[PDB]
Amino acid sequence: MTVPTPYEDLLRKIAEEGSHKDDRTGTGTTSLFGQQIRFDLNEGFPLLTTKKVHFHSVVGELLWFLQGDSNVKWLQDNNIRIWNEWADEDGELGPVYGVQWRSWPTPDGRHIDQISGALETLRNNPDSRRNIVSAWNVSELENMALPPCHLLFQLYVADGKLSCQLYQRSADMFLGVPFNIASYALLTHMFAQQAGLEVGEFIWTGGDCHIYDNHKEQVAEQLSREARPYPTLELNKAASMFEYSFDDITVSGYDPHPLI
Amino acid sequence: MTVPTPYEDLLRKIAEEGSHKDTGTTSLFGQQIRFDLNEGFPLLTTKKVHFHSVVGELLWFLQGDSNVKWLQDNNIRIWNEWADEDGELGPVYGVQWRSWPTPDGRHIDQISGALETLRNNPDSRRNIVSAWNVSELENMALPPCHLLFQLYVADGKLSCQLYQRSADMFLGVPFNIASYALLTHMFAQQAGLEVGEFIWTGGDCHIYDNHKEQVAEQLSREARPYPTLELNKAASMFEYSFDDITVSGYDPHPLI
Repeated sequence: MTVPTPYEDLLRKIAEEGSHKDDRTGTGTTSLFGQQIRFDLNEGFPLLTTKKVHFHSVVGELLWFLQGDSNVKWLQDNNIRIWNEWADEDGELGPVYGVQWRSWPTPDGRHIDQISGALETLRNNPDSRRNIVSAWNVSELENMALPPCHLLFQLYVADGKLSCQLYQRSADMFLGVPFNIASYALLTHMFAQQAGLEVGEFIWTGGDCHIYDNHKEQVAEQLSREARPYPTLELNKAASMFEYSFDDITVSGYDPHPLI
Repeated sequence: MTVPTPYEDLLRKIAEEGSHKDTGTTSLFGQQIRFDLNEGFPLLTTKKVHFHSVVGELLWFLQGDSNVKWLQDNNIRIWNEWADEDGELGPVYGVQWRSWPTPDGRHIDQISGALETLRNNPDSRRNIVSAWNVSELENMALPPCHLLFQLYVADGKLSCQLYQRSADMFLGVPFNIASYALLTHMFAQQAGLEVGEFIWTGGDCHIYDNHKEQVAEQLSREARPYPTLELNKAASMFEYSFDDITVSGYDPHPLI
């Protein structure tokens, strides 16, 4: 009854107060800098209901991040086409997202697995104030098809509940952001579950938060709609952070407003 | 017009709503403070903040040298406990800002990069500076707290957002706010831009039990208007001095 809409509120605020920039290469935006959206994960899985979000794509991109794979193959073979634009002829991206997550290179063999590291500190030292995972490796940036947008996150535990905050440097509010949210919300459910914890909040923090001019009307229509209760995440405990699979991950009671 | 108190606002919310943890703390996670830099420099008026200390740490970050010696000669003791017998910290903040190392033995000057991008590509969405070099953490005295920032320009105004993973609310954060507000003023001045907002975003934001009454007293005081920064343009980012940087119309309540 009046479902919280912190994503739609930001969308709305940017449209009303954002600054307009125009290139003029036909890529006009209105934007705000340094904004935040928070969800209480216990009150529902934050897959938006004011338009449809393709959960299968969310799920599979995350799984692929988690494998440490710079090759787009497994994605194309599950009909996720998101990265296709950026791949070189052999399907390679250079060491984007999951390569940094799983194997940030040391000068000397040479891999730091931030994800195992994060989970282990969850288990042994949940009070840690340095439980952070970063993809923003300044010296590896030149090798990536492009530098990471969702670039760093931090874990936190209070009263047995796991919270996660994301720093995202650039946010296409209409197309990109609903996917980012679902996807880190799911990551945090994966951590909590493996660490034997409950879920707290997902906090999304944005740098340049922009609505493309070419999305003006789609935004006004999304914004004219009433939110429905969020769905609920059905997550089957895989053996480890790296052995989840599409079959473990469903959302139930998902009731999105129709296109467009 | 009232005086905006977003730092105190958050200080009060954590004291009221944070959860107590055992050196015990009370904390909230993922909080945001923002200042409009055109409306005053955010050096707090509800208690005196020692500016010289802020200025010096920053000038030292910017010089990229992680030896403590130059801080000591300028009367700042704040890094002494972390120093080794040689006054060496390992490659903390400024070594990363000025020289994040690459595998071929070269290095990246993120500050000059960031200033370049302001001058030549102000709209970039990748104007980032990071000190969170995961493969270098082993060698630092201490992992960076204020660990990454981003610059953004709109309507000829420079904004800056910082990500700080750990925030000693009573003691550290007032130094951190003034420190980055000043840094953003420096960037803006070297790039011929005006100032927009400084946006401080914290992870684990805490009040130590130790400070309960220091905090309560702070929270009982009425803010005076913020001072204004006086910034004499140096010849470059790396050439500012103490003499270039003062504050005017600073009317704080007393030290706590």
